[PDB]
Parts: sequence; C-alpha cells; structure tokens
Amino acid sequence: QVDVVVVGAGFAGLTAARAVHEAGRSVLVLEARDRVGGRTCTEEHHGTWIDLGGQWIGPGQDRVAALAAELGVETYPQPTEGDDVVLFGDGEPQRAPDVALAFSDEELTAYLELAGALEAIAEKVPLDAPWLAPEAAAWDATTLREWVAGTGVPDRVAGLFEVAVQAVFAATSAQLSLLHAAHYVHSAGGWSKLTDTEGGAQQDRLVGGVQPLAERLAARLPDGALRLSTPVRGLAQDGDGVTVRTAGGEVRARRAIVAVPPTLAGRIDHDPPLPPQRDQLLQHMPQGSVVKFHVIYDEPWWRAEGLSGTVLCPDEPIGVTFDGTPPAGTPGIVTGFFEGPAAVAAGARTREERRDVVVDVLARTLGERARDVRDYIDRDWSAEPWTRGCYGAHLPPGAWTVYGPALRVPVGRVHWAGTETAERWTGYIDGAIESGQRAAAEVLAALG
Amino acid sequence: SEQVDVVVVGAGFAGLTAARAVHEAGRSVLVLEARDRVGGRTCTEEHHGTWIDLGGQWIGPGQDRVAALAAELGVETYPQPTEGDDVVLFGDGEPQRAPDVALAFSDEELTAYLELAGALEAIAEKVPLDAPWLAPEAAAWDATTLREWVAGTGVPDRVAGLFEVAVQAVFAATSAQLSLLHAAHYVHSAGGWSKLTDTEGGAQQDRLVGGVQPLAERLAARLPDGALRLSTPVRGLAQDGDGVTVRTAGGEVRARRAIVAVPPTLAGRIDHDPPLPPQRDQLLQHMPQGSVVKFHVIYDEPWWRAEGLSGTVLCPDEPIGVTFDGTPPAGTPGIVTGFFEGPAAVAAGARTREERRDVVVDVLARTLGERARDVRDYIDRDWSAEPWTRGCYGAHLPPGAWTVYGPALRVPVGRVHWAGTETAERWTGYIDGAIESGQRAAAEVLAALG
Ligand SMILES: *Cc1cc2c(cc1C)nc1c(=O)[nH]c(=O)nc-1n2C[C@H](O)[C@H](O)[C@H](O)COP(=O)(O)OP(=O)(O)OC[C@H]1O[C@@H](n2cnc3c(N)ncnc32)[C@H](O)[C@@H]1O
Ligand SMILES: *Cc1cc2c(cc1C)nc1c(=O)[nH]c(=O)nc-1n2C[C@H](O)[C@H](O)[C@H](O)COP(=O)(O)OP(=O)(O)OC[C@H]1O[C@@H](n2cnc3c(N)ncnc32)[C@H](O)[C@@H]1O
Ligand SMILES: [Mg+2]
Ligand SMILES: [Mg+2]
Ligand SMILES: [Mg+2]
Repeated sequence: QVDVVVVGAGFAGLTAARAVHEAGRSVLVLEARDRVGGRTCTEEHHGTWIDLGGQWIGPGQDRVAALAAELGVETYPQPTEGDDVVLFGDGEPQRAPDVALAFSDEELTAYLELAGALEAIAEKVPLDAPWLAPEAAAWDATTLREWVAGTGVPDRVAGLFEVAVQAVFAATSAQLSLLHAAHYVHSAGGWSKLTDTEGGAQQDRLVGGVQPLAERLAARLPDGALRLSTPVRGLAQDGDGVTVRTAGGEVRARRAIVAVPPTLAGRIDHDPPLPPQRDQLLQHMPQGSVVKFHVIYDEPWWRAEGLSGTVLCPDEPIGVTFDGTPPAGTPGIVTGFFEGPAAVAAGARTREERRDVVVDVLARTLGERARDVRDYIDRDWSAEPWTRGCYGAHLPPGAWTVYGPALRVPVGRVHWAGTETAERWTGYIDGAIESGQRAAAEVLAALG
Repeated sequence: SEQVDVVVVGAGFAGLTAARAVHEAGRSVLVLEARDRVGGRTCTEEHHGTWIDLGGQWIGPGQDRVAALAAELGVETYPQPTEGDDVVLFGDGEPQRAPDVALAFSDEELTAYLELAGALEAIAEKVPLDAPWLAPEAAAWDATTLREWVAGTGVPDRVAGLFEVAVQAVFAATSAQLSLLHAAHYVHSAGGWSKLTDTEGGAQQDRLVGGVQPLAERLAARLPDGALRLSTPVRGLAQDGDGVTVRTAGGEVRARRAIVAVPPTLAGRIDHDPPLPPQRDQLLQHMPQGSVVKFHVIYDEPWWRAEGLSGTVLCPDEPIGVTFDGTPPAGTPGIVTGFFEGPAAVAAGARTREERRDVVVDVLARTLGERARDVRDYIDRDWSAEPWTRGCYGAHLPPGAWTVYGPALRVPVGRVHWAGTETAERWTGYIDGAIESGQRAAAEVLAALG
C-alpha cells in the first residue's frame, strides 16, 4: 500500500507527486499516455521543438516561472515587432504597427470600456468560490454574449471582442456564463493579462518546448514512481484506503489525487459512485474545442517585408496567428488556432484540408509566398482520448452556482487537482501547478 | 466467448424495443443491462399494497407507440385525476384555490401566458424534428437561452414565474440552462406547449395499472431465454472491420453490430476502441442530464378530495413546483406525487430522505392544509444519484451545442449504433420517444447486416 496514488502526469499530477515525495511519503503516478505533460506536448520536427499543446508563460504566472528557473529551462520572448495584418470580410488586408490601429478612435474607446466593465464584474467574483459573488445568481443565468449585447457596443467591437473570447476560451461567448468568464478574468488578473503578448500570457516561450519541462519535473520522482501507458479504469475506496483498477491490475493506497480533465474524471468507475452534485458538475464542465497548427517555412520570410506574422481575421475560420520561429531564426513558423465552432468543423476534415484553409488565409494576409510551405503540423485536442478538448473546461449558464461548489471538495480519500481547480491562472500551466500544490498539502495533512 | 448478430447495451424501453425487433426479424441478440432489473428511467416498487412509479409514469394522447405497446402486452390505463380545486401559491400573498390553475391569473396575465406559449410554438414548428441544426434561424436560436427569449417578450412577473414552473417540470432544468433551439425542438417533438403541460389532452393524461416497470418486464419476456443478461454493466466496446467486442467485468461478447441504448452521459463513459470521433465525444460533454427528485407522500386516504381539492399545488417560489393526486383507482392509499426540479433537486439531493420529507410536508401543510402532516410514509428517488442514469428526465443542450455538436447525435460510428429517448424525433424525452428510437436503431442495424 503506497501512501498516495496520483492519477495523471500533467503539470498538476507531477507537482502533487513531487510535493508528496519531498514530504517523505510514498507515491505512485499512473499516466494513460506513453509520455508525461498531458495538455503540453512537444515533438522534434525540422531540427526544432514543436509545442502541439501549451507553449506560452507570461508575467504574473509565478509558479511556472519559479519551476522553469528551478529545473534550468530558459525562456525566449514571443516576437512582438513588425506590422500586424487585419482583414475584415471581403476587404483588403490592412498593415498596422498594432491590431488596435485598424479600428477608429470611437471603436477603441468602446472596446476598452467593454473590457473595463468585464474587469469590474470580475473583481467581485471570489477566486475560491465564484458561486459566492454577490450577483452570482444573475451572472450565472446570463451568457457572456447576452451581456456584450446589453452594452450597446458597435458590430465591429463585438466582432473583435468575439475573436479575443474564442482565442482565450476555445468557445463562443454564447457557450459561456458571464459568471464563468468573469471568474476566469479575475483568475488571470485582468483582460490585458489574457490578451496581451508583451505584459501578458503570450509574452514568453521555453527553450526546447514545454513537455521537456514536465519531464525534468518527473525526473525529480524516484525510479518506479511513474507508470506510463497505464490508464486508470476504476477508483474504489473504503475506511482503510483506496484501490486503483487498471487493465494490468490494482494499486492499493491510503489516499488518491485525481489530476485529469473534468470530463475524464467523470468516466472513471468510482466506488462508491461520486455524490450526485459532483457527477452532474462534471456533466456541466465541457472542454473547449481547438485545433492548434504550426505552418513551417525554410525562413520567416514575412520579417523581411516588415510583418510580425500576426494576422487578425474575424470573418475567417482561423483566429489570431503568431510568429512561432525559434531563436535560431529558422525554420520560419506561423502558429495559430481553429477555435470553437471552426475547430469542430476543421476536426471533421483531414490535415490536408486544414492545411489548405490555413495556407489560403495566410496567402491573402501575409502574402502569396505563404503558398510555398515546407510542412504543416497540427493537433485536434478534441480527438485526444486522454484530453477530449483544449484549452480546458468552461461552464455554461446555471452550472457555477448549482453544481460548482463540488469542484474541489474531497470525496472521502479522493482529492482533486488539475488547472480547472486553480484559484489563479485557471486554464493555464501555472494554474495546473497551483492545483497540485493544493491537493498535495490536503493529502499530507490528512495522512498526518 | 459467445458470438451473436447484435448486442444491445441497456434494457430501458429503447434497448428492449430494439432487441425485440432484431429478435423478431430472425437475428441472434444479447441485451446487457447494468442493473438487476429492466426498465431504466422507469422503475416500480410495491409499497402499501399498490404500485409506486419512482421513474416515468404518464402517457398521453399523441404518444401512439407506448399506447400500442401497452395494448399489445395487456397493460390497462387509468386516468390521472382532474377534478377538484388546484392551489396556487405565488411569491406574495395567501394560497388561491381555483377549479383550474389559469383562474389564478388576471385576464392580462392569462393573455400574456397564451401569447408566450403561441410565440414559442411558432418557433418550434420551424425546427426540423430530424435536424434542429437545419432550422432557418438555427444559429440565432442556438445562441440564446430560453430565459433570455422569455425576458425579451416583456410578460408580467407572475407569467414568467408560472412559465418557469412548467419549464422546470418539463425539462428538470431552468430556462437559463436550455438553448431556445433545444426548448423549441422539444416543443415541436411533443406537438406543442399544451401537449407538454396539460393533464386532460396532454402528456399527464393517463397512468398504467400496476405501474410502468411491469410493461418493460412484459416486453423483456418477448425475448428468447438467455438473451437478457442483468447485473452486467458494459465497460468497453472495441470494433474492427468485421464486428464489435463488448467487454464486461468477467468476460467479452462478440457481435456483428451493437446498439448502445443508454443515457448520453453514460454512453460517453464506455471505453471505445477506436476512440469516438471528436464531434460525438464533445456532443456527449454538451448533453447533461436533468436534475429531479421524484416523491410520493402516502396518506391512509386521499383526504384533500373531501375538501374539494385536486391535490395539485403550484408554487413558483417553493422548492416543490408542482404536485399531482397519485392515488390508485381503488381510492387508497392517498398519494401526493411531486418533484424537486433543477436547483431545488440538487439542493435536496444533498440532504437525507427524512429532510426532503420535512420540506415536502411544509409546502403541503401551507397549500393543502393541516392534514398534510398526517403522513403514513414518504418514498422518493434522486435520479441524479442513480449511477446507471445520472439524471432524469433526460439530456438537455445548452446554448451553442445543437448547431455545432448536435449533427453527431444519431450517426453510427462504424458498427456501433445509438438508441435512447434523446435520439427520438417524436416525444423525445418520453417513454414514447424511447420506443421510437429502439425501432429506428433496430431497422438501421437490420438494413446494415443485410
Ligand atoms: C491543449 C492546449 C493547452 C494550452 C494551450 C494550447 C493548447 C492547444 N496553450 C497554453 C499556453 O500557451 N500556456 C499555458 O499556460 N496553457 C496553455 N494551455 C493549457 C494547458 O496546457 C493546461 O492548462 C495544462 O497543461 C493542464 O494541466 P493539468 O495537469 O491540469 O491537466 P493535463 O495536462 O490534461 O494532465 C492530465 C493527465 O492525465 C492523463 N489521463 C487522463 N485520463 C487518465 C486516466 N483515466 N488514467 C490515467 N491518466 C489519465 C492525461 O494523459 C494527462 O497526461
Ligand atoms: C427518471 C424519470 C423519467 C421520466 C419521468 C420521471 C422521472 C423521475 N416521467 C415521465 C413520464 O411520466 N412519462 C414519460 O413518458 N417519461 C417520463 N420520464 C422519462 C422516461 O422515463 C425516459 O424517457 C425513458 O424511460 C428513457 O428510456 P431509454 O430506454 O431511452 O433509457 P433508460 O430508461 O435510461 O435505459 C437505459 C438503460 O441502460 C442501462 N445502462 C446504463 N449504462 C449501462 C452500461 N454501461 N452497461 C449496461 N447497461 C447500462 C441502464 O441501467 C438502463 O436500464
Ligand atoms: Mg506586435
Ligand atoms: Mg384539474
Ligand atoms: Mg410539425
């Protein structure tokens, strides 16, 4: 009987396991995949790292910053310089030193007042208990889209905001409760923290990619602690401990930490069954929809034309793009996303069809050289059986107030981690690390 | 390990309807059922010398499949009691008695209610029953909650309040949780707002003598010996070019095709190899089941009848929104049937049976009167706590789900086909729709074998 079994070797499960180990307790980590990292995933292509999952860290994300400094992983900055390209409907593409400058003064004022009003709501939502916001009932009964419509902003401001909503949540403003969106904004420290490159969540990348950071963290566990390719099928508990059922047999432990996405946590055969509020909470925490891609060129040819590699095209299937080129300055990479409904349409299509859509948008925005592609690499996170959607879960109207209170509460000897249980930077790597520290501290107090 | 033409997962009305159709067409069939019984979301226990329907209980006009099955298998109906005054208790003031609930409203309020139901029916008729995502305004209707749509109409507070009671009693969810497209499809599927909410002439018109689980048991008895396997949950469903391998705790069954006939949330928990396509997996994440605790309060006699009361109370501002006289034809024991719905169901499910009893008796004491404290017994079921349902009455879809994920609802995944009330075109969410879905999935499987 080990002291603690951890289900999942993402940043949450690995953080919890390392904290249990460092306190002197025995720990086993059971991971479904043949690798650690979960929603972070890095492959070597064209002599560099391709981050197919989470890739960016930014100011305010102190837990991931500290971990990367501890384990010796250096950062490099997201490129910021050169003209962004903005494309509206059937128009001609517009080059601007920033996205902002493609909108009128009145439009920019309406956008900043809309963001400001969402921040003023956010600041009233308690990070540990969104259901205890003074206006929780009203805010939980309203979609973000209904709230945006009630502000009277112009069409183009609503469309620009919607690009930002889809880029952050991997879901439309109609899918999200206003209470969910407000908690998320509060959790990150503001709308600028979510949407900015410099000063925001997209500021910095990790040299070598993110999955090798998770690997360095797993290398702090003793040999024998990690079991890969070992999906957890069942989790039983009684007065004396827990029993974990796998295809290849059973593990006995005193306590468990389940650190997987909510929809996957619900699919485990729990004995006794989870209490009904927690089962229905997981039914009400759907994962987002995102296809992430990297278009590979021999060189970042856009930079010589004075372009950043960032395109903003509210009427196209892809959202914002980014220059994904490593510090070596080759190969050239354009990074971007299909989000929400576009991700679901694109996921039903082949890699080749997705390639063709992306290359066509870039050809009409960055220029005709976009057609001279070396390679196109993508990942539909909704098709990953051990994730079933990126970036993370969202909550539709009525879920946070009625089912939300069951989010973190241990069920007997079973404790919960994962980015979706974080108070700060929920949905991000930094939040996953928070959640593992919290679950470890709970289990260590319970064993003692 | 055993080999058969068709394996059916689940012995609700959908799985049993399918299994019987496959059997009668001359194919070999196994039915694997997780529980030690058939019936699923229909469940009947014997208490106080009568039947207690803990699950589905009513059938009404326009439900032709369940009416035909009951007649075929010799199950008689009895009418839901209609007579006596209903009691309406609004957020303010004393309880009002009226020969019908509508008489509790002002003329302005009744007009507003009927115009709101009529405007919803007009939208509902434009929603194709086979493909709600092909409605001409699907994108707009799928982006709006039913609550937002109601707010836009400008009806008075008491009208929104009563409409909310009906919404929660029909969907086991609040108007905020539901897309307008979902609600509208459901209304079209039933044949209108009256069909959903009426007793006489609607879905609550009739009961089955003996209760509903005996009907499911008579349907299971139409299968050959050895076809039904109770207490056999399905854990895994592996498929290849030639068949499907069904994994249970103790073994495996090999079939040519499978019909999975379980609630959407439980279908998604089965270990599929290859994994389900992403649109389908994400649709199941967007099909949460409702939240209801159903109760029967037992009295020696239906005492409210001697006071000229129907035993129906309507309370927009109480944890119990609606009740019915549940008394069997013999006239004893007296029964008051009712529901905790939505947020009230989740709050009540966290408390004990005795605590839920004391909430119900408090509402009934203030509406039916003092004799409501003279309880012989109290029987209830939290359908959210049932591991093989995880919420009644059925799934609903939040905003954005029908147009983006919805097209994957019925489409087979190789040799795995889908049944259940949630896949029905007509009377979706009812026993009638469970039966439709079983006939459809059997016809599909029989056409694809040859
Ligand atoms: C997918 C993605 C995520 C992402 C993003 C872009 C995409 C396409 N961009 C990000 C970014 O640039 N910066 C950032 O900070 N975050 C970004 N995100 C989100 C981020 O990747 C996630 O928040 C974070 O990685 C989540 O970590 P957590 O540890 O909470 O969850 P996980 O990585 O999903 O790990 C769960 C592990 O459990 C395994 N699994 C699942 N089920 C089982 C069972 N039954 N048995 C055993 N193991 C199981 C998974 O395989 C996984 O390893
Ligand atoms: C619960 C409920 C339902 C209900 C209602 C009141 C309540 C509290 N009132 C209704 C009414 O008065 N009239 C009516 O027509 N319907 C009413 N409803 C809804 C109705 O009960 C359902 O629509 C209908 O019964 C649904 O039937 P279906 O056949 O589609 O589904 P099921 O009954 O849930 O059966 C599924 C079976 O599958 C088994 N199961 C689940 N998972 C597994 C696995 N993994 N392996 C094997 N078997 C599985 C279940 O145990 C169940 O038997
Ligand atoms: Mg810039
Ligand atoms: Mg009447
Ligand atoms: Mg019609």
